[PDB]
Amino acid sequence: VLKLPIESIHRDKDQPRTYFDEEKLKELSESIKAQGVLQPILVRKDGDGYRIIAGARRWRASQAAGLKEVPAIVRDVTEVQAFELALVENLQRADLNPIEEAEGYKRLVDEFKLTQEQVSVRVGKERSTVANALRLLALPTDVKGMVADGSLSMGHARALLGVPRLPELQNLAKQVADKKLSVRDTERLVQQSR
Amino acid sequence: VLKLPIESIHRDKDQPRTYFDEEKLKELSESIKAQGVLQPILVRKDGDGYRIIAGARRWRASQAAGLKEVPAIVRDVTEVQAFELALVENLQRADLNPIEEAEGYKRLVDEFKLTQEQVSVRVGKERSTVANALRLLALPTDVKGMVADGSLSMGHARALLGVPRLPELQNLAKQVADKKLSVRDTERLVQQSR
Ligand SMILES: Nc1ccn([C@@H]2O[C@H](COP(=O)(O)OP(=O)(O)O)[C@@H](O)[C@H]2O)c(=O)n1
Ligand SMILES: Nc1ccn([C@@H]2O[C@H](COP(=O)(O)OP(=O)(O)O)[C@@H](O)[C@H]2O)c(=O)n1
Ligand SMILES: [Mg+2]
Ligand SMILES: [Mg+2]
Repeated sequence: VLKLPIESIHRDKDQPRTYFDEEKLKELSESIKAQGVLQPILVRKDGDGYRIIAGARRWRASQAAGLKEVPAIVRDVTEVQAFELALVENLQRADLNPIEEAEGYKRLVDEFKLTQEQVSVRVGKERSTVANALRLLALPTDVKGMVADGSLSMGHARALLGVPRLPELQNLAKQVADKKLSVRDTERLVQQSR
Repeated sequence: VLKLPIESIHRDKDQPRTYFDEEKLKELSESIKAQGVLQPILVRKDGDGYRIIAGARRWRASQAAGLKEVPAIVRDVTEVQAFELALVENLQRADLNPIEEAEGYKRLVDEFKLTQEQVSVRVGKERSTVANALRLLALPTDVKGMVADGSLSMGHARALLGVPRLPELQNLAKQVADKKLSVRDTERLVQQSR
């Protein structure tokens, strides 16, 4: 694994990704300041330096963070194979579900004795994201199960935390998931439970 | 570039991820048979070998594909930092939207002259996934824009391809997105437009 001078790397004009969410890029950059770039970018020799195969976000985020080098693997590949590698890198991934994410933050706090502030800084996420994820874990087992398997979104879950009675919360959760009610619909029903 | 014997690596029992979707794992394995493991797994020295920091799916999928070794980067880190790295690796990523994915497949076919079969094999995706993604691109610009920004899911879009009249298709797409109609609701609506 090389450390390539950041100035020697330029973008792939044939890149599959067009839009770069600004906030997500900033979060990536914060994680880089905390941990460095964990996974080397893939590049190929091109012109006066290297062109990205896979790693445009790591590259841009490293630039924003003011790094002088980025870890890199130099691949000797054709143009068609470079494009296949870019797609494979992006598409062959499975995200943690919201409960797995929440439990991750909880382990850093409970087992490793980090504050929520430190979690936020060390992983590169907003304080609200960390706080909200942690509040999900107060929900009953069946409801967390619905958040985990994606039958309830994070939005749905945030609303349901306002139901005072645990029996009633669980019944409402089932209804929202079963009828596939929108997040706004769910908010209204919680206020009635009061 | 370090290649560790696959049997010398064992799982972190404090890993943040418990459940592995079987089909996603098979897809990962097929991509590995086609391209190898592109991003080295992160490990630390542990007992008589190495424990995964990040890369349990790559490891399992490499096993399933019958590889004898996996590329790895050996980190000397604390247990708390290892756990932070695992979360960062998983959480600090942005997926291609369904249109970007579809356009990727289309470039391999149109520019690089692969068949759909070869795309499927070389990227590790099911034939149905590739075929369905490609069919999305026949939709009008405004509707693709809604699939790209997530106002319409892939399911919604698949239904809308059956609308014969282009004016009617576009109006219906806007209505589905605006009223946040379910996929089943949308199917019914398409049938009486024939
Ligand atoms: N043939 C392949 C396919 C995916 N990958 C990478 O493997 C990682 C998979 O991420 P993941 O969160 O689903 O699974 P893990 O292997 O990190 O446990 C991504 O960084 C993909 O870019 C690879 O290195 N080689
Ligand atoms: N501090 C960090 C944060 C994320 N990553 C990795 O950077 C990749 C981000 O994937 P991405 O598809 O969002 O963007 P690219 O950098 O691949 O263009 C993931 O493989 C993350 O695990 C890293 O190597 N170091
Ligand atoms: Mg990428
Ligand atoms: Mg991972």
